[PDB]
Parts: sequence; structure tokens; C-alpha cells
Amino acid sequence: PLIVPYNLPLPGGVVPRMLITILGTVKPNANRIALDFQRGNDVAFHFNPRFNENNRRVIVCNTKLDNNWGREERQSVFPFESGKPFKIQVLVEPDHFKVAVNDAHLLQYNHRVKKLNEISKLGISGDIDLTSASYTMI
Ligand SMILES: Cc1ccc(S[C@@H]2O[C@H](CO)[C@H](O)[C@H](n3cc(-c4cccc(F)c4)nn3)[C@H]2O)cc1
Repeated sequence: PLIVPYNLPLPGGVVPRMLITILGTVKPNANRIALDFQRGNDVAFHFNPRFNENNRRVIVCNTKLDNNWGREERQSVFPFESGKPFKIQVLVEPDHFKVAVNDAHLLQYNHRVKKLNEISKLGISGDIDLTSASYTMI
């Protein structure tokens, strides 16, 4: 029952072996969800499930620099379901964010923004009921 859009500060930025866990439930008839790992106004890693992009469900990932979106990376494996509870785990590895949903590996996103210690907040937005958002070291 956290309020969305939600800002999760990441004190001191991200570092390899930091694991972010998001628990929530997708709203009925959802259209979109987004996670935004932010470096100030820049978005180092945008993770964006789209439930109806031309009648397809797709995960779009990208980076926003100086207000410009870059090259999209797309994944048609789509583990989210309207009305149902999910877990997203984002593990920071040296060279990528590694994302698992409901305990199944989903995708990796190579670091475009390389000042990891400056990626010091995570925004969570879109068509979910947000249960919890936290981090720990593994
Ligand atoms: C040249 C051009 C034209 C169109 C577009 S479309 C754009 O694509 C981005 C990824 O490349 C990103 O998804 C962006 N976006 C989504 C949300 C968003 C906000 C609240 C909830 C949510 F679930 C998602 N905020 N910004 C979207 O507007 C991009 C480039």
C-alpha cells in the first residue's frame, strides 16, 4: 500500500552486489509499469512493461540522457499479468543490471551510465499496487 509513483532513495548510489526487490500487484486492465533508476534528471535504466503496444505485450528498456531517450532494448518474454502479484529483483552486477521476475531470470541491461555511485534513486510508477520496495547486499 505504498503510494505510487514512489521514490526509493539509494543512498550512496548503486554498487555491484546490491539487490533491489519490488513486490506489488498489477492493477486490473493494466497498461504500463516503469522502474526508473535515476542519476539526477537522467534515467540510467528504465524498465517498462507495456501491456498493449499494438496488441502486443513487451518490456522496453532504455536510458534517458539530457532529456533524450536512447536506443530501446526490447524483450517479448512478459512475466507480468493484470491483477496478479509479482516480485521484481534487480541485481546490480559489474557490467549490467540483471532482472528476475517471479524468480525467473528475465533480462540484463548493460550499463550505459557508468557512474554507478551517482545512480542514487529509483522511481516506481504505473499501473500497480506497490507492496514494498527495498534493497540489500548479497
Ligand atoms: C523518439 C521517441 C518517441 C516516443 C517515445 S515513447 C517513450 O519511450 C521511452 C523508452 O524508450 C519511455 O518508455 C517513455 N516513458 C514511459 C514513461 C512512463 C511513465 C509512467 C509510467 C510508465 F509505466 C511509463 N515515461 N516515459 C515513453 O514515453 C520515445 C522516443
